[PDB]
Amino acid sequence: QFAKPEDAVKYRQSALTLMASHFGRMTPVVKGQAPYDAVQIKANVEVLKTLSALPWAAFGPGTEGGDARPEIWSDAASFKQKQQAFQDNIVKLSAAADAGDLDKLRAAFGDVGASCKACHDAYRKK
Amino acid sequence: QFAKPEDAVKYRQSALTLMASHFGRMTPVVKGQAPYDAVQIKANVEVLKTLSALPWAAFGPGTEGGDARPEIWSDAASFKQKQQAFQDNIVKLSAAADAGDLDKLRAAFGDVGASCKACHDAYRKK
Ligand code: HEC
Ligand code: HEC
Repeated sequence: QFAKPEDAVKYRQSALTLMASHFGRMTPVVKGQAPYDAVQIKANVEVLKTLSALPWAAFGPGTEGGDARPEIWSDAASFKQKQQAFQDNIVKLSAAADAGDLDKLRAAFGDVGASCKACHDAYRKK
Repeated sequence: QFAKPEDAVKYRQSALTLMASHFGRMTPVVKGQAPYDAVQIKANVEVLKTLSALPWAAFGPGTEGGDARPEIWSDAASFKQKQQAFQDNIVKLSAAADAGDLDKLRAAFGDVGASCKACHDAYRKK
């Protein structure tokens, strides 16, 4: 759906921004600094699940640009493992939210955050 | 979820970018320039439905900025009508896609596009 590489870059940066916000806005809830409303968190994690599927198709071949490292494209399988692993960490968060289980939510939130870094450390330029 | 107005602006611009892409990528399909695959379009319109709910909460009071016109906030009810009307135009598109009805899809796509403009004409700076 992208006329030029720049369009893919713009898309993925926007998708990732919207993930930062839907993930990060739960930090006060996980920390207990804001109340835990199970229904609200369930709905927010559903949004996050949808968003978290979106960036990867905007790293198609030849879409070098932005802050993406070239290693995304020199080993396709390894980048795919990282995004798939990340989306499965989101599945754990979804299951916790759907269960209304705050302990579960906290653990999964931590693991999701670690997975965001795991990717950044390999694939995002400074 | 926004520390500063600038964060709300960044969010809504990213959400609207992702809507432009999920809407606009169907133009070749509606025109018949690309094949119509009902299952694919159903799934894409589901993404668009999720995205199309997201910008409006990032126009909270005091979030002037970007290319938003101030009239968003001097008549809250009228801006709310426009976003709600738009989301109901998306409902028509969703119903068409879920039915697999290409004629329906074309008509709804046109009406959605008109609704994007209807808002821009009142509420988006040049
Ligand atoms: C690899 C499988 C990634 C995972 C998992 C996550 N992110 Fe990431 N992110 C990645 C890349 C390669 C890039 C650079 C994209 C580019 O072309 O510039 C990024 C970028 C971001 C950004 C900045 C977006 C922007 O406005 O330019 C943010 C805010 C960001 N990423 C956040 C983020 C979070 C919170 C994640 C887990 C919930 C996450 N990313 C996962 C690669 C990958
Ligand atoms: C009002 C109810 C709107 C509807 C419906 C749509 N858009 Fe719009 N859009 C609106 C505003 C007020 C703004 C400016 C936001 C700001 O603070 O700058 C916009 C902006 C856009 C953009 C640019 C985003 C960016 O990268 O800065 C795009 C690409 C865009 N809008 C697209 C778009 C489409 C395709 C719509 C219908 C499917 C649509 N918008 C509806 C207000 C409103």
